[PDB]
Amino acid sequence: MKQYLELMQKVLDEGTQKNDRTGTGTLSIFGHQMRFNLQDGFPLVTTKRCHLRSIIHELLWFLQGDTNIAYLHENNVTIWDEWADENGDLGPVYGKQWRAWPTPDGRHIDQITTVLNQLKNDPDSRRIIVSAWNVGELDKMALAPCHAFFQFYVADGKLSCQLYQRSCDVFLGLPFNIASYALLVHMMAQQCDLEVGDFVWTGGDTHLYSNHMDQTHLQLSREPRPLPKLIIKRKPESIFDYRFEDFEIEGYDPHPGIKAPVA
Amino acid sequence: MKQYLELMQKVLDEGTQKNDRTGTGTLSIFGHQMRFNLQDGFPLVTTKRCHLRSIIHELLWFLQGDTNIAYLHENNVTIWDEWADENGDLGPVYGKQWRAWPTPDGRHIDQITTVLNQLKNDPDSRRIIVSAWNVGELDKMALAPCHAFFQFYVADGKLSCQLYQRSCDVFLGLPFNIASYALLVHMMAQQCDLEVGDFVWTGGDTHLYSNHMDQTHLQLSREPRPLPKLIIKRKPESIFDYRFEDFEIEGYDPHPGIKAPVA
Ligand SMILES: C#CCN(Cc1ccc2[nH]c(N)nc(=O)c2c1)c1ccc(C(=O)N[C@@H](CCC(=O)O)C(=O)O)cc1
Ligand SMILES: C#CCN(Cc1ccc2[nH]c(N)nc(=O)c2c1)c1ccc(C(=O)N[C@@H](CCC(=O)O)C(=O)O)cc1
Ligand SMILES: O=C1CCN([C@H]2C[C@H](O)[C@@H](COP(=O)(O)O)O2)C(=O)N1
Ligand SMILES: O=c1ccn([C@H]2C[C@H](O)[C@@H](COP(=O)(O)O)O2)c(=O)[nH]1
Repeated sequence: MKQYLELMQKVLDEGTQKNDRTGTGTLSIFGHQMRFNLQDGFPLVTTKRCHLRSIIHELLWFLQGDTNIAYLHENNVTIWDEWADENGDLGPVYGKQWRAWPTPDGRHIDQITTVLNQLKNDPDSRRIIVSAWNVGELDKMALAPCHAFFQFYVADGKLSCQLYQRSCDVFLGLPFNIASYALLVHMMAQQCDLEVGDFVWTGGDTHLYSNHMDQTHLQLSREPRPLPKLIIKRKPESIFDYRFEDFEIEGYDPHPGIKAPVA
Repeated sequence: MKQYLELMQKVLDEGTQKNDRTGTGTLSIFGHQMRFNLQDGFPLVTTKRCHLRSIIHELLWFLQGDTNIAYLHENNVTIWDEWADENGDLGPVYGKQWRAWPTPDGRHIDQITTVLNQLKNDPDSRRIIVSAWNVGELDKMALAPCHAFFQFYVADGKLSCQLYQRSCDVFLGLPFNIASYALLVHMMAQQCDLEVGDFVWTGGDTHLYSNHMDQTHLQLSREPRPLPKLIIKRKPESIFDYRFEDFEIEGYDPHPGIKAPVA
């Protein structure tokens, strides 16, 4: 899409050389914001064929609160295979903090139910927030939360959401992250009987990897196709009762899928 | 400043009439970003006089891990009076989280020290985060964090920082928040022997209170003056050894102040 391609070109223009946690090399900028009005369509990248398959399972996996990748193995999702121990555990990563943030005094906070209740009872609150950044349990996680903080906002009957992502692999991860949270907004809006508003994406270290130039340029050479439309074919009675087959997409006619060496 | 007046202009031209926790009423937008190059000048509003005094004492009060306003009283700083109890306590707010985030098992985490070592030993790190949003203790705070979590970034020997502000009182709060965090960058950069880069301000619910509109129209009718220069007379032993006598602002010739009620 336009905002995505424009970000890639900005990294090429303003990016600085910055070695990463392994020495692969990136072109990096710090501080970026994008806005996706979900009324115009679902923000699924079209300059390369993407798939919601692993995005849906991981989101549902997040919402269940289980940080064991068992569910992903049963459904043939592999994005977490190289980070888990033998048990298949990742620590108190996203799912755990979303549903059971542990307190000092031995309690647990279900942030998802709090947000949903806030959106229903007090949609004007400026405190409708979910944070995966549990400073006290970062050392127990196989990976520090990347998309670690998002907030909801209601106005004119439209539900908006802003995400803060401390680190962004532009070519590989960003199309995945955008689609993931746009899905969450649609799911949250449906359970709150609201319309969808804007998805705001905010990034910290936003970077292209040195070995993604050929794939970047190939994608830049292509014109964005019309955005597709999300089709929820079934309305669950709970935000935690969604099923993989509930989600379809129409009018998604992308360019040939682009493949790079993964993470 | 240009960026500040532009945002104030943006709220008036696109804000939504929202009611708020205080029953005052606000014009509100959601999702905004600003950048301040700190080598250009210190970002202290000029279209209305702002008193750096209270700002400095507040930041030095944060970096001590203290949440009692007793220190703020010693220097006639009253910005946190309407929210403290008789003993001047606000609860586990910004300071408590910065210096001693309480874990579930019982330990405490010093985020200021943590970041200072990350910046010195691993400046390429993309997870240099301080967070004040402690979901496990929000119910104990007299007011949820507004400047809720920020990220540091190092490139080309320059130190940058991005803040996420879930809620922003554009007229009263934002000028303090900007100056406050820009001051922290100058201090972090000094202790890490780095130059100052950008302060990136990101906002969630960004709004103007209904009883501030007349003051806003007055301020918008003024032109920003050249930014002043911050001077730090000394190099303290650490980030926590700063004194109010170490800072001095040079070239700050603002328009006359504009008084307005606090909500
Ligand atoms: C963001 C995020 C979640 N994540 C997590 C994740 C973890 C570490 C990372 N590390 C790096 N360097 N970049 C990444 O973006 C990255 C992403 C993902 C990781 C891999 C794929 C992936 O397999 N991409 C392939 C798969 C193609 C397909 O079959 O659909 C691709 O070519 O697109 C997707 C998401
Ligand atoms: C952000 C932040 C810190 N804070 C904390 C704080 C707490 C609750 C709030 N509540 C609301 N609705 N708006 C605020 O911005 C706000 C700010 C401040 C609070 C007041 C002033 C203030 O009274 N400013 C006057 C000067 C008064 C004085 O100190 O002499 C001004 O000139 O505008 C400044 C900062
Ligand atoms: O540092 C700060 C402290 C808080 N505020 C203002 C913004 C809000 O208008 C107010 C707190 O309102 P709430 O959203 O919590 O209900 O204080 C601010 O702008 N900066
Ligand atoms: O949701 C995610 C998770 C990870 N990454 C990418 C960004 C980084 O390049 C890499 C993680 O490396 P660190 O930022 O943690 O060092 O994975 C994403 O883009 N999105």
